[PDB]
Amino acid sequence: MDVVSLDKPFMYFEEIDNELDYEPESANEVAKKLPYQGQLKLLLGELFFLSKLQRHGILDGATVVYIGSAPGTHIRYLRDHFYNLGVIIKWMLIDGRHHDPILNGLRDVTLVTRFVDEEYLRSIKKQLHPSKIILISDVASPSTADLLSNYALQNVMISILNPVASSLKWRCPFPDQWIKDFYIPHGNKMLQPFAPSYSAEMRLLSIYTGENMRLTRVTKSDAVNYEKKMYYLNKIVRNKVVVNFDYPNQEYDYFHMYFMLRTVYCNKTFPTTKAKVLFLQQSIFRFLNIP
Amino acid sequence: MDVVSLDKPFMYFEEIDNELDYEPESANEVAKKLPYQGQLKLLLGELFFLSKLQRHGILDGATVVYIGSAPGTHIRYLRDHFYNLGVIIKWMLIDGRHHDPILNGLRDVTLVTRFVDEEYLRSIKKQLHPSKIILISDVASPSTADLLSNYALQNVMISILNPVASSLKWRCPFPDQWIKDFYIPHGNKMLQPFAPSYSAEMRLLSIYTGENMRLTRVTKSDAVNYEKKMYYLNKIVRNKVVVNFDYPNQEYDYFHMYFMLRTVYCNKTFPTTKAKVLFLQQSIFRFLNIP
Ligand SMILES: C[S@@+](CC[C@H](N)C(=O)[O-])C[C@H]1O[C@@H](n2cnc3c(N)ncnc32)[C@H](O)[C@@H]1O
Ligand SMILES: C[S@@+](CC[C@H](N)C(=O)[O-])C[C@H]1O[C@@H](n2cnc3c(N)ncnc32)[C@H](O)[C@@H]1O
Repeated sequence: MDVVSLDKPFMYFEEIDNELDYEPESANEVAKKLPYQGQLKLLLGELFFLSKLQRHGILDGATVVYIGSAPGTHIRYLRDHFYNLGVIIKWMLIDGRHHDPILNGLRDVTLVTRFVDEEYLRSIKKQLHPSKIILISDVASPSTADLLSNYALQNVMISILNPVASSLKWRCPFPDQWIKDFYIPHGNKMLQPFAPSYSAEMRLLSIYTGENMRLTRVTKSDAVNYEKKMYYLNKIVRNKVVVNFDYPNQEYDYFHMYFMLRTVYCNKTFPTTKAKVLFLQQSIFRFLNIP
Repeated sequence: MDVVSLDKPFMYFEEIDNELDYEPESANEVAKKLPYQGQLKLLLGELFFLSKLQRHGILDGATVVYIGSAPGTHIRYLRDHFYNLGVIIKWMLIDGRHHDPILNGLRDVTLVTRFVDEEYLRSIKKQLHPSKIILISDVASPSTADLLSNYALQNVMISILNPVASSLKWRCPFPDQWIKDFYIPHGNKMLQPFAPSYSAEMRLLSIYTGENMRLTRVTKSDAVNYEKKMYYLNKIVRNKVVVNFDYPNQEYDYFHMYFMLRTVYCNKTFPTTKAKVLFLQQSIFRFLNIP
């Protein structure tokens, strides 16, 4: 067995303190070990993100515009959670594809069937006015050309919508398929437990203050660094069993999930952080039909 | 006479502490009172800008890429000044129109006849590599649509060229002809003596550190503010004779010019700041054929 003792897991990309030469043969390795693993991956990051905004008092009264939301099965759990806590939020789910019917019949959630473009964004901005917007983007079409197009659309979402905070999908293109340098919004690069086995995707979390918009340049050398750091995390780190982790599941991903869930608010009071997390995790897995 | 005593002039937009309702009839008022006033306006701001970079030690060894440089008569003076001081700079002057022949025959200055576009920018970036770039942009085609296009090209210059510093042309569109909000690079909004009588144009001065690119949003309310502050400066302030200004010319514009010129370096040593400025001003006017 691959045992180890750790204090805390890597929460952000910036914390990864080691690298490994990427081995392309990793691509043919099992990518997922859980049913609905993708909905789980998304639920944990968005709960982590949204719970943070709650702490800063910027969630209540906001309209959450989620683009690239279909099917969005996991979003029902998110909506229920904050709704049951007494937080007032209006959800606007926009995708060209159709959403899970469990999302129907809620006065607080609007499902829209439209692939957004710059023009459409301006239209709903006029519509939403003057509500505070929190943007979540999970749009996917990829090639380097595809990625750059998605990232270009994401920067457009922020400039037009002018959100108070955002969560964007972020995977650096492969250095060997570099096309050109580009800018992405400045923000924390949140790591994702339960991401595919060798995925280099993370979630860019930003909170906007004033009229300012700070971007950061990404070059090929940056791309080599992403590739090596993420390959080290996937190949070595995520394969560890954290034995000093007092929890029914000691796999690194559960250890990493624990640190995200411990930041979540519940109505029920728990004697220990361990009780709250086991409870939230049980609740999340039951909702998603994960044994 | 319209007399007054002032400590210092307004150097940046942010210093303007008053406003006036813009009177559209101002547009038919005499815009310029000096021959070659536009070359003078440009020379003072670029000398001010470049002399600052010299102070920060970021001028020597750089390549100055000036887009929208034709005819560029005043640029010969700029080139001579730093050249005579011993600073090593390569000038690259790009415009679809033709430059003043006084710029020919200098090994340190390259004249290019091309209207730049995004593709061309990438091409000269590859060319210039690995020289440090200082960008100066004076491109003009305006309508609000025209302005937005120019500003969009200017942001493209920065993202592709990735300069260490930049000077960009900046005039906020009229609120009554608003089309849509846009972002401009963050930087000091340098005011310009000898600008047309009622011009609301300034020069955006930025110094870049790291891979970061900070932008700022401009809305219609911002546009109303620009219009009123600049109209107050043009109508009231620039029409003053600063009597406590010990100088052969007490017009506000000369008082404002003095503060820019006092920051310029000369080989010749002067007993007083007044002697240096009178000398530089004499030199500048003689070069431009201004009495
Ligand atoms: C990875 S899937 C999203 C999964 C979703 N976030 C979830 O919770 O199930 C990416 C999605 O982005 C959507 N998409 C692609 N381009 C889009 C656009 N311009 N507007 C809206 N959605 C788009 C696709 O239709 C697809 O449903
Ligand atoms: C106000 S004039 C510039 C004056 C110049 N800075 C001087 O020192 O004399 C604006 C100029 O921008 C140029 N211009 C317009 N679009 C351009 C582009 N895409 N590439 C280069 N120059 C362009 C025009 O040809 C014109 O010469």
